[PDB]
Amino acid sequence: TSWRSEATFQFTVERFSRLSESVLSPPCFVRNLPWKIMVMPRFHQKSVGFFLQCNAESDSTSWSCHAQAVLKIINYRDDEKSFSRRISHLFFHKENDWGFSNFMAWSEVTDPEKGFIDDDKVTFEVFVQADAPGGSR
Repeated sequence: TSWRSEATFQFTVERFSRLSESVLSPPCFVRNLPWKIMVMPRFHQKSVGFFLQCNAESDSTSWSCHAQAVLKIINYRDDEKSFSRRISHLFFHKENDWGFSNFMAWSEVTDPEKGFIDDDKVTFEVFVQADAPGGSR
């Protein structure tokens, strides 16, 4: 099941408005690699840093995964309004994570009227598709 080429997994960050540091989600396996969502506030204009991390703990320096993904902050009210952005990147030991330091504006995601924050909880979602070595077929 960890050999799959794609997957969609979520990560909820509680007490979000108080977040003053980086938090990391448990791994989700795709192409036998552990993928994670990394979140953190970035700096008077504050923004949400949202990144996709792949196999960062590995000592190995010969692994690589070409992947495209949809980094999305879910909107509890109107899904049509779920905020998402796409990435494409070659993950490997020197660049094991990719995303947006200015994914979205802190004031907007933490606005109780915008639909992204509920009971101070914000949910992140990532749909990732990764390649893998194989024959030409």
